[PDB]
Amino acid sequence: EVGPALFQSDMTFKIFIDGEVNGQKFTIVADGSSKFPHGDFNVHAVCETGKLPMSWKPICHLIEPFFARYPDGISHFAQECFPEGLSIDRTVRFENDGTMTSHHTYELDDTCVVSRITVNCDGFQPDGPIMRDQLVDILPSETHMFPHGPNAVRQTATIGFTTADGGKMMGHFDSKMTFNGSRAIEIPGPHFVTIITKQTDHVCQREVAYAHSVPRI
Repeated sequence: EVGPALFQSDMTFKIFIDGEVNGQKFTIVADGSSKFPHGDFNVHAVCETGKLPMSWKPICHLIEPFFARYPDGISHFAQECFPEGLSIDRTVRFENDGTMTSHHTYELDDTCVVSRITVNCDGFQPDGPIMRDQLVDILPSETHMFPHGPNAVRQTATIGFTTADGGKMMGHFDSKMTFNGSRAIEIPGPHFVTIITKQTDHVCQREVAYAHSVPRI
């Protein structure tokens, strides 16, 4: 069995992130589970050191597109990529601040999706809210997913973070997901994924994610 058939039960996941911010290495390990039907799920993450050398808020999207809830009419690319797995190359660019670039690899190990991520967070401003841990809230996002050739998709978004003094920081998210196998895969048509996020040296994070389309003219 392949694709979403591998996703018809309760599942777990593991994430290993090898990072740096402004040349300071960090590493994060996180785990969680996603009940079927998938869509509303938690992750628990922790870093090696006592105090992550950046805000935890920007880490939110590094710590599971295959666990988004999809209606029947929209193909669920990330689920279709299994068992062979997928890659993600991604950039999130903060206005007036740094850029985080990541490469991700996901594998399925029975009912556990294991992810390996390297991420470079460069150019972050030491007097800014991310380096000063002054982001308080991760705001809901409407991501947009498009076809990108016969074996990939591209997902763009803006992610908003409220700051301690009532402002906002906007991160510009651009992400390519790529199938690591050779078989044919149904590439979904353009659509949106709504992602609502709530985050609490360690962190709990809840996400609610669901696919939808909008009327055409």
